[PDB]
Amino acid sequence: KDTQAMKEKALKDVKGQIGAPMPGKVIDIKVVAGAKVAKGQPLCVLSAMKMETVVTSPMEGTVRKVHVTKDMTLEGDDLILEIE
Amino acid sequence: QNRAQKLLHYLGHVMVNGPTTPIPVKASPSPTDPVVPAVPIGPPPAGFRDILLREGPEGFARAVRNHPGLLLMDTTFRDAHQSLLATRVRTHDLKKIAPYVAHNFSKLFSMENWGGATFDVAMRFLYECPWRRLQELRELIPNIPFQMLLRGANAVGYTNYPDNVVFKFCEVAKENGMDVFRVFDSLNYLPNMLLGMEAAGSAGGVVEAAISYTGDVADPSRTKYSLQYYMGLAEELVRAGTHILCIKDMAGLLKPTACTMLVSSLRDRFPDLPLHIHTHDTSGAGVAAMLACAQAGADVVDVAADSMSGMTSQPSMGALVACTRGTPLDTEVPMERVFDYSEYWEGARGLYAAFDCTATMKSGNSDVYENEIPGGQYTNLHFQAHSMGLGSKFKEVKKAYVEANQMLGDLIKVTPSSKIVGDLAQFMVQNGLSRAEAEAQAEELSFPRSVVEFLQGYIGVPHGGFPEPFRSKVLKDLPRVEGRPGASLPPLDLQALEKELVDRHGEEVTPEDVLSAAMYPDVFAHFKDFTATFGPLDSLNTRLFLQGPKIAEEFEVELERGKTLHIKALAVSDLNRAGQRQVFFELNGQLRSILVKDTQAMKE
Amino acid sequence: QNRAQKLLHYLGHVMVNGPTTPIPVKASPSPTDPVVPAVPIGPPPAGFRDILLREGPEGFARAVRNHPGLLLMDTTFRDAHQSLLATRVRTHDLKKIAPYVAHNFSKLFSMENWGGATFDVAMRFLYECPWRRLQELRELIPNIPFQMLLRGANAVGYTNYPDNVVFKFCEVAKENGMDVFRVFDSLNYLPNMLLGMEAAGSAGGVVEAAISYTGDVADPSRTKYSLQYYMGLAEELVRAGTHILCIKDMAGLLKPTACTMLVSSLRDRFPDLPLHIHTHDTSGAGVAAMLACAQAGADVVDVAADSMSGMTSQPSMGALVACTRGTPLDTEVPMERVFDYSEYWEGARGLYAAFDCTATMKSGNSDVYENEIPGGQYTNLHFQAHSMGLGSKFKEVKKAYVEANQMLGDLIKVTPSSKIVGDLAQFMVQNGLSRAEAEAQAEELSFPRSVVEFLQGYIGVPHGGFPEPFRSKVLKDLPRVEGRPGASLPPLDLQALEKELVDRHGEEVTPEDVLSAAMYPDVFAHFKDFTATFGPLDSLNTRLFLQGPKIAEEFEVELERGKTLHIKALAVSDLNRAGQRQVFFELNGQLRSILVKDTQAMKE
Amino acid sequence: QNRAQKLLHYLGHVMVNGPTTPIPVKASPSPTDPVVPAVPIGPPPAGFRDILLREGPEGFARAVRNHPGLLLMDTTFRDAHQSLLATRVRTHDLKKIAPYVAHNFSKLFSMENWGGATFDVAMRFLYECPWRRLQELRELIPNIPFQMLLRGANAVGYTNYPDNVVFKFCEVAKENGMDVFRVFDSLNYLPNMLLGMEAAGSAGGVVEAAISYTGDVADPSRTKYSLQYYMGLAEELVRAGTHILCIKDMAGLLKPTACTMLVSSLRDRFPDLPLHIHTHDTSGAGVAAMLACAQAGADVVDVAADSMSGMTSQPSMGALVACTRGTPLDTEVPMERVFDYSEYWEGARGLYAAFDCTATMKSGNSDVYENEIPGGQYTNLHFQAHSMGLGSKFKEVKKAYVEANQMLGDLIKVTPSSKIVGDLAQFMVQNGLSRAEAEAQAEELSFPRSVVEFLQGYIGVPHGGFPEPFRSKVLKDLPRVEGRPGASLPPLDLQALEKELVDRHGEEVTPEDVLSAAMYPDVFAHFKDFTATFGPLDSLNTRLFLQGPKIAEEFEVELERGKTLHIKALAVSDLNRAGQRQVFFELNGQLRSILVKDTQAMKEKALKDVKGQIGAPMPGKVIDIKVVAGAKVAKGQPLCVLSAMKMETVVTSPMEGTVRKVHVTKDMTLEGDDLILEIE
Ligand SMILES: *C(=O)CCCC[C@@H]1SC[C@@H]2NC(=O)N[C@@H]21
Ligand SMILES: [Mn+2]
Ligand SMILES: [Mn+2]
Ligand SMILES: [Mn+2]
Repeated sequence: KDTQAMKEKALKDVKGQIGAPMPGKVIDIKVVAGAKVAKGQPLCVLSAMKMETVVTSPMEGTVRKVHVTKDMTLEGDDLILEIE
Repeated sequence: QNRAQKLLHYLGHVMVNGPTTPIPVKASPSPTDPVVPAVPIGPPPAGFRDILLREGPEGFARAVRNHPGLLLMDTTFRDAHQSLLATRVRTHDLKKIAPYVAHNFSKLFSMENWGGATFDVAMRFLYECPWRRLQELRELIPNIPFQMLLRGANAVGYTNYPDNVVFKFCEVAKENGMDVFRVFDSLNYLPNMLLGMEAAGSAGGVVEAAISYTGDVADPSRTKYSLQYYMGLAEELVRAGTHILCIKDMAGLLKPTACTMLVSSLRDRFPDLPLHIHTHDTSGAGVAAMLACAQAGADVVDVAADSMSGMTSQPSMGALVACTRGTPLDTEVPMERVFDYSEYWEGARGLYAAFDCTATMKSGNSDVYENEIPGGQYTNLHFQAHSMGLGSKFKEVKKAYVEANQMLGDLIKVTPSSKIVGDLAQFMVQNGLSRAEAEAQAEELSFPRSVVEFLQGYIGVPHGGFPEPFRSKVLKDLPRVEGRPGASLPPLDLQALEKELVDRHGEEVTPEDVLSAAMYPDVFAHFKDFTATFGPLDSLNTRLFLQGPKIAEEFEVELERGKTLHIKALAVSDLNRAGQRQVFFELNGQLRSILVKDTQAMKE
Repeated sequence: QNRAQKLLHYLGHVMVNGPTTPIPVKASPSPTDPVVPAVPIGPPPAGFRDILLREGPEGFARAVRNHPGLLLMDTTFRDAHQSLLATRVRTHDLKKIAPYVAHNFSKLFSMENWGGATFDVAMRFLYECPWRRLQELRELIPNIPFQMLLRGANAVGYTNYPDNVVFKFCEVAKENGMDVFRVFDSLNYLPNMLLGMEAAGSAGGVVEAAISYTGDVADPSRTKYSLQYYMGLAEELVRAGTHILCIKDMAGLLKPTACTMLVSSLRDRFPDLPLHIHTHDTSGAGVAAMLACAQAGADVVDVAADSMSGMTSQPSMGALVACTRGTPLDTEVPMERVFDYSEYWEGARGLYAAFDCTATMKSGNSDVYENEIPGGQYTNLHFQAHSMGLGSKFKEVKKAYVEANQMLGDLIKVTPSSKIVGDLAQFMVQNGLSRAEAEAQAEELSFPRSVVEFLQGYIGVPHGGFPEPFRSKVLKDLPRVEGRPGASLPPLDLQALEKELVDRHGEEVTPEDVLSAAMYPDVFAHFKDFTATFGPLDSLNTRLFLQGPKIAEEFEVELERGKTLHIKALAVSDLNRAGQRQVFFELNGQLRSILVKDTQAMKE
Repeated sequence: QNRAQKLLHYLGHVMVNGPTTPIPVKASPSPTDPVVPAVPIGPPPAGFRDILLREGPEGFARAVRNHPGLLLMDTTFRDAHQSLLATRVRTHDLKKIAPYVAHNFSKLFSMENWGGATFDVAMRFLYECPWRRLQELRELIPNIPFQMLLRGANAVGYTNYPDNVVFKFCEVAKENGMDVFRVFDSLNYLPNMLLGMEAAGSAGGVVEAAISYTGDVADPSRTKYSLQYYMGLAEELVRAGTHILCIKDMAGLLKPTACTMLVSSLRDRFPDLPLHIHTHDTSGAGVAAMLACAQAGADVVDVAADSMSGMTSQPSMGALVACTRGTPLDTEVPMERVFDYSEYWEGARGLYAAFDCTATMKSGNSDVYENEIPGGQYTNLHFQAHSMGLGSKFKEVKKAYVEANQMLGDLIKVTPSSKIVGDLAQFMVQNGLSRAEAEAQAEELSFPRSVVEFLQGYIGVPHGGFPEPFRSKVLKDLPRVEGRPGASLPPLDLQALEKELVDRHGEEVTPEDVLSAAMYPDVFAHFKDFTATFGPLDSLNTRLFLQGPKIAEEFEVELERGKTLHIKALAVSDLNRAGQRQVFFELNGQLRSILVKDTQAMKEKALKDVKGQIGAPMPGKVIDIKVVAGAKVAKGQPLCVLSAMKMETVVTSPMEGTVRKVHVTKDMTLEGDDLILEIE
């Protein structure tokens, strides 16, 4: 673990998690941290090269926490949400 | 003291923060200057302007119809870069080759160098005055006629404005030295075209009514946009009085057999009416299609300099010239002349790497026949998918474009109809919606702005009507536009608007600025606002403009009004208290500095 | 695990030192995987090869003539990438869409997939056996005829070969799946193309004699490569007994009327003969030209997938399929399949960004009519000529490529003729010599090898001979040829090479290798040395082959079916005393590292 | 002001090329400035110089002798920093507390502030005039006597100078404010001392003859340098007519009993004679040894400011003052004053981090008892073994030093003799020669320059003699010096040297200068040439002098009698092709730029066209060498086979005749027009 460079974000990989498929700005705070997410519900909206994207879901259960803010730069896999 | 100051503050602001304008592809302006050929001193040879001003539009028209061999129009100064380089070409780079065109292309039917998106972006992304471009070119080319593209009822833009605005726009355009007005409407809505034609006509200057082309004429099993549709449309326009009739094929959907079928029929019906034809090369058949047009007896065809041609551009100027040597159809245009012209543009295009479509697009694509996306659009939507995405997200968008099209009634797709269908397309892919799913849920989905406005009547009436299964559900009784939008739309106070702009902008308001404000209220505000801070930027070369100078190289500024600034950029300091850097210049042998804020105290 | 140690060794070598082969344009292969369409199981539809196999070349010739409508050769597997991507396309990528081509293109006359520069480049740069490529695509495409480009006596090289080698080359090619041998000679020198013809005849392949085309047949004043010039040559080839006659337009010089002239006066001079017409699109007349050939009753035309066509390549297969619908000439190739094939090739094309000509060349150019530079060569000069000292004012290269033409007796510029003209101009570049300061300053100077060798008659006699006063002083006592190079050339001892190769380049070696080593003595040497060090890389993914793995990024590489290697690159160490870096990998969950040599840092 | 430009050209040269002086430790100065205690506005209290001026040296020595309690001489301004900070302390920093010492330290016997290493170090490294420093300090300290260290015949350099120049040195030194001349000779060699004494004598200053100390006088078994040895030597110097007598313990070798034994006995043979004892603290026995001297009745003791004491410097002032109170020895110096004096120096020291010996030396070392390296040498040799090399290679240097000392016949080691021993030690290690092995080979060894000059007697005759079987077969054919060197050395002109200084360095040349050029011909030359380019820099504060200004930092500077200069460094550009950088300053709010040269970037195959020579036709690898290197050629005959890729060029020649040399052999890539052959 790099403590020295733990002062950040996150890109949370393989297991059932929510990241950015497109590199863009963060616009939305749709779901509450701890709210019911049944069907394929929108959660987040990105904006790139004159574009806008709707962040998918196909996952059942409850949201852990939002990691994104507003007007946030997003890098790669990144940290939008977390479902269990 | 301010003038070179604002100029050094601009050049400084670039060096420290980078281009002030959006840089879509992350590449740098080419380091090698464009080769301008030698040009004879004195007057250019007789053109067609020498016959227009004297004999009048109807005489010009006659001379054109009588000219045995094939005539051409150069689109390099407009439609060409509007498709290949995002309309970014600046007045500076246009002027450098204007003299060469006057002296060597006297034989051109006309020269498209204005209208379409040039007006819009010159002010939005270039901070050049679109009118200044017009007059300065006009002063450098007396002999060849100037053609512009007029979006029928709305002049320049994508939304119908009051009728006086269009009628005055043309008056002024003509007085500033525009000759041929190519007038079209996205829907082929005859009332919207007539509006344009009248505004152009009554302003003096040649009226070229442009029929927008969709479908395939040589395919009889397609009945909506059939030969009998276009004939009849063309009937109505000729009856309404055209100087030159144009077939406008914005998407490159015009095949050879479909050509000679249509051109033969227009020649059938009107033996002595000048036919001007325009295509794009997206399908890879442009040259063949124009040669088929020429042979069926069309008078004029459009081309761009080889090095600014192909793909979503016009067919190669050289190809058209070459293929008619030793033919009754001969262009009589000397090939050396096209070589040197094309080689100028090879250099100029170089300067515009940041906007070059060949970042993503390496060739044309015959699938236009399926998707019907116009050249210009194809480039933008292509870039949007390949650039940020993973390549094959484009297949989905255009197969949703196809659906949006027949969803909205099977439309003719030019500006703004293509924006409308494209806006419906990108809507259906933000939410994984079938044509069948989306129109079964048409009642509530709350579609985008331009779609609801289209379905209301804001751009007029499509041939065939509106899709009434689908459209009523979207609208939930909103105020649908009755007749032609123009008349039922009170006139805009040009007098009032004059004074309105003055109390903040000043006494330095020419009547041209007014029409600019009338067309684009906001981007003209932001244009002057920028010009207020940095001065007129259209005198610099494009490398300097786009990327600023580089440390240690002396360069002279072609600053107008007869005074030359010698500048050598020396050094930028590192950041201070107030998150800025200090830029060091030599200015006419004097040591000078200014402060520019680094946008990094802006980033945390 | 020792076959995998070598793989790791290669992947480290790329990671440390950049790509092994010269990469001209400093760009990366795209991160997007090319889209391959789904294909139905079981056999493909029956193609022309079934008529060939069951009826011999004689029947195939007849069947092609009897097919009323226009037949096509897809050229994407060879010429298209030789022109646009410096012949770099690896087998891996060809093999992928091969099942698709098999199932969806049975209607093709043939597919060009071998010979030309692909032989040299495959071994020299791609470290692949070209014989493998042929056999492996053969197993995947049983129904479409394969087509080669053989340089006559020049074979797949740059100078003339002993008869026994050229003959033997065609035999084993036949036995590896070669169906059609397209035969041409750079100088149109009759005896030389008669050699390659019988050597192709003996093998039992379809013999396609090709007249190389220079000049303008439609131009009366050009009294060197006249309409009658070609007519004379054709009569001889038909009388020599070719199965199919081809016109090879290497530089894209055919204009629509020049086609109409030549193919009609050929059809009307040999009613029974299949006419195969080949062109490049560098001038932008390619489609129109080819459509004129079809109209004048050409049996077959050459095209390339849309995304691999245009500019210096072949004409769009989309366009000829499209422009031919609803016409006697209908190709009957479905448009939806043309889209898919092209779409795959866009994906593939991106993997080759570093070799893509469009980084410097953004369009075709009409000035081929001036510089007569062939498709392939118009790429390999400012994109290339990087090896000899880059490009710097390329205009001057060309304007002396034009002088070089007249300088060597005004020639048919193909391979290896054009190479010799392309070695003389580059020579004049770095030595800064004008044509006037060369014809006289001839004896007191030393030109390249290719020039000296051509002048003494190594690759044949040009039409009208050499330009004597110049020819004399270059050669100065050097021995001249005596007629047909092959005639007076001693046969190469192929059995003594056999035992050499076995004693040297590994033990058990194939007869194909003998023919590689014959064609290219030490390009084969360097190739066998490489694979011995690094193993067989043809199995490897292209992005993987060209730039290596992404650090931390897990991937799969199956060393040809059988086994699955899950690999992940981990880190690269600092430099050790011996100038090496250690490189760490995960191999099937197991930690593995190698010692590689850092080129840059190795100079002690 | 062309001399504002000269200031800037220097400041720019620093911040482009880094610390312009040799910078031994990779460290920068403190971002803090020394605390100067508040001072009274009037004239200072009357000190000893008032007595000296009124009574002469003979009177002054009486006043010293009669003072009941102990008198101190502060060495912070000279010896302290010579040991601790490679003598690097500049006039600027000394001037700052000059007013403070004047007012608060009137009781001091004298105040060592000149001579020894300061003379060349000022010019050689600090680029300032040592006379200017003396002069300026004299206007600042009217009341305390000044003291210098004078190396007898070697005056202020490292060998014997012509008689006349040594006398004239003392005259102009005296004339400048120099009161007390401490006069020693590295070998306690009387003639050289008498010379030094009558140089200072006839110049009018207080003469302090100084016996150099080695061995252990308390140790009966060590006969060579006995209490008798030293006793016989003082008696000579007293006969010669000294004012004060000094014991110079340069290595810190003096322990309590030995002091008690020596000073008490010197008090016996000379009842009322002022005894001035000087030691170094490098064995850790400095304070104690001095208290012993106090008790045995010494009149003056040498100390340094606390923050400049311990280790190889003098003993702590604070300690002697503290351990002396409430006794007849009492210095009567208030502790508050000592604290404050030291606190300034704690801060000043901080500026000299680049030169602080403490970077590798954190303690004294009792092994001085075995090796006997004087204070200054110890630390300026210890550094040499932990800095440019690492660690224990100093051990062997010390082991060789011990051996070298006895090789040269057991010597009193001070400058220059100590330098000699250290030069022979370095030599023996520099090529692995053990003592006995060096002895046998000395016949043809070729030793250092200073060692062979010594054995000729350029520096004189040591007590005992020259270790004989050695001396003879080193020199073998070289002139020796009999007796005193200065005796044969012709009186050096000082007016034909004046003419040259008028020539090389313009008209405005003082006589002070003359003696410097006499002392250090080449150091003075390099000195005067620096102050030509960059002007006088003795006015900058030390952080600015050594390190340059920080970017954006707004700072103040005055140039000797000229008004204030507000300055800001703004930026320093990239490199132009000439290898220069442009440096931008805000001068007086006005923007100014300077071109300066980048040293670090100053240290940054042939073609022949229009001649009979032959250049390569294309850029290519050489696969064949055809013509034998220098042989005949014919009409159009192949010479070289070149190959880039797919392109080859068989190199021909119409030029006939002989061939010169062959340039390239085999392999590596050759450029476009590159070197192949000449033909006659
Ligand atoms: C070398 O690496 C491959 C040869 C590339 C040159 C090609 S071969 C075919 C074209 N004709 C010619 O003379 N040069 C082009
Ligand atoms: Mn258009
Ligand atoms: Mn070809
Ligand atoms: Mn001392």
